Amino acid sequence: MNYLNNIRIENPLTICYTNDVVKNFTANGLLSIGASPAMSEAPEEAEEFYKVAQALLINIGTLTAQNEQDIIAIAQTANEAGLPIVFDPVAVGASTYRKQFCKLLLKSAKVSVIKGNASEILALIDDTATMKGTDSDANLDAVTIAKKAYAIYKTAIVITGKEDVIVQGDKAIVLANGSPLLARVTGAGCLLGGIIAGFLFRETEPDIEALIEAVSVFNIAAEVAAENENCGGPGTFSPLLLDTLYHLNETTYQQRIRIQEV
Amino acid sequence: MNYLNNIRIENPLTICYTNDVVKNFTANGLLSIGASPAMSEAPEEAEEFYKVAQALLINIGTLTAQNEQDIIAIAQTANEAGLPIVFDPVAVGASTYRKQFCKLLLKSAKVSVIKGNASEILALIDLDAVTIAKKAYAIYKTAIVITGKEDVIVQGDKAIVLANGSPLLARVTGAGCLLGGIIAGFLFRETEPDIEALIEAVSVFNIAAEVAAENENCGGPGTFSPLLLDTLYHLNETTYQQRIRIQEVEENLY
Amino acid sequence: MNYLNNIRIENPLTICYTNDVVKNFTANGLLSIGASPAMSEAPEEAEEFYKVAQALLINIGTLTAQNEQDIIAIAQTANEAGLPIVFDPVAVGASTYRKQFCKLLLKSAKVSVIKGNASEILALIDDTATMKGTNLDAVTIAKKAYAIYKTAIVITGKEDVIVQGDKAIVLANGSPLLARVTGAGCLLGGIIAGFLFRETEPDIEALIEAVSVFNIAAEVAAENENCGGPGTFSPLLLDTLYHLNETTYQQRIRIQEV
Repeated sequence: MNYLNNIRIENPLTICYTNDVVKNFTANGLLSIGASPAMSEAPEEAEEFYKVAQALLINIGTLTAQNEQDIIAIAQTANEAGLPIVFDPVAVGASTYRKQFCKLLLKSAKVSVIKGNASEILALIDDTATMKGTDSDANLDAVTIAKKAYAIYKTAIVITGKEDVIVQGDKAIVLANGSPLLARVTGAGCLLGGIIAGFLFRETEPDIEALIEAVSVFNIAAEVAAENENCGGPGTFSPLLLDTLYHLNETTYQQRIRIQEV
Repeated sequence: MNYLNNIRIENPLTICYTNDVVKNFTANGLLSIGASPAMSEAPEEAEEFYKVAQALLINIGTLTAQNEQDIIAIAQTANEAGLPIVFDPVAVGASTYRKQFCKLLLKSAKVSVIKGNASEILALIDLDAVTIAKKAYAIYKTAIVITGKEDVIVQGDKAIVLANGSPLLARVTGAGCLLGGIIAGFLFRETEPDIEALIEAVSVFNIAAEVAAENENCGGPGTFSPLLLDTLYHLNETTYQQRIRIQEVEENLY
Repeated sequence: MNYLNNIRIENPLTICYTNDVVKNFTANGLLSIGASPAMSEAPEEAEEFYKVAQALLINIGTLTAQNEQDIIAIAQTANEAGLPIVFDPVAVGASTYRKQFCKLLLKSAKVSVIKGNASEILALIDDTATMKGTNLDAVTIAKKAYAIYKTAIVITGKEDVIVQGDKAIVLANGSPLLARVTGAGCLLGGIIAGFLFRETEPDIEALIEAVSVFNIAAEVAAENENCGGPGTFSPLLLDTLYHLNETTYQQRIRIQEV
């Protein structure tokens, strides 16, 4: 756990422009691993915040007309500042509104990681694709979709699912950690977007190892939290997830990581 | 527990336009009973979302000028789509601002359930929850749920009084704003819902609250909230049937 | 615990205009001590809400162009209604945008408590450009701020500082786990509001009791045998606030004058 040690020591300022359902959970997840979250949404303070920040998360869960301009503006401010952007195109497949916005954003700014479930990333690369908010199952290959998305955007792609897929540069990786209770907790993937941002340390082209570690730290903590004897369900799980992220050590991480290339 | 089994299996898409204090808790309550919550607030996507959704919740807890037009617009889009609306007129009696807005909304769109406490519903129409709920039903021709010590439901020609739940619910900020969401989860795209679905929504919620508050690890309103979510997640037919408490009136008028 | 008993009995309507990360936790914190929170943000209902309310919290954690005017308007409405205001200038030192806004607000309205950490309050007074002839500890900063604003100052930190009228106090309760929970200080702003009972110039004893209740509850929660970290801490903090009694309070309070 190279990068996590550095997060706990350096306390990286991690800006989050995220959706209204998950702000509190995202901030508590970041605080638990030692990062310094800031949910700054005013374009007027983006320049000064971004100079000293290590990453920015943009998550469009609750996109409205009031957000659209601000989001484009702060993405551009981030590019000018060399601040890496993690982008979560939540439920992009569910509306033509979200598809058009995501297209505009990816034409207006370079992002450093694109993270979503299989249907979300599919809808990005194929605008006839369709979803609810959740992901169509049996999607074709998360691996094939991630590789196609990488070729199009030349940006690291993370596809979450039963198993998680990461594509960066010439490598593709499949990870197989976590718990089913994660899917019954509303912040989870939106929180993962924030955690990934916490691992970037101002690298606009992040090392795949940093992404692998972000996802594995999150999923291993979930795994362990769900095994706790006081985990009685999705309610009690969530405080335990945060405890487990706080205490996670090298030994547990190395014992539990499940990873495979190509 | 006819309806709850179906929610767990079908995973109904349940749109929530609700207040900024309760969004997270409402989404988690829904997820715990197997629904699929989506807090979509842009009128620009309402048409597409609503076509495939099973209900919409409108809760005005944190109503501001920025919400007013959007809410009226999406309620109209829900009506055009045949998507049932649950309406929570939060604190409508506390300001003329809310009274005027609720009036405009109910003049602009047909809703499928109106839910509040007694003084909220009273303030809508202008202690005795049953009478108030009947009066409100006559005016709006829409199912009324009034929450209180005992809960009242009026739909079509029936009125019912329910007596489940816990005092700790009143010391948790999401509770009733969550109940609005849960009820939306039980609608399955019926614009005129069966009273049995509303009875089940309310009883599931209150029975889970009862059982959560009896848990040995419940030490107060803090620990009660996670346990409430656990208990909604696990709630079974046996516990439901053992604990439900009802009282009742048939054949009312027009 | 004079004031806390009265909160549990009287159930004071406490209006919170606070940031989007902490609304729910602030409402639950207020509910747990017996207060009645209302997160009303429309200027259009402020006059009616404020007539019957006991305090207003204003916390600028997620300040945007859409908040600025509304916040100035409601502060003015609060002044006209005699409703006391607790003001949390979150991260004011981090941008010119926040510095200018906090200035505008404090030129536009009289607040009843100003709460922040040392570097927030220091940035407030450094930007007033009044401190001719001015390392600095919290006590000195709080006194400098009091002289400028003539308004109770609470500075949170390792030890907490309160300055009201001619007294300064240093408190030493709490837990490090508080710093690892995102609502905490923003919640303390709301708890302090809950203790004001419509006093625009609150007695320092009320402010002492607000802060000590909060920090003593945090202390006890963190000792609980089911507290395994910042996650489980938060629900136990709410439980502890709900059950906190006179005996625990008197046993644990740690307080020193100037």
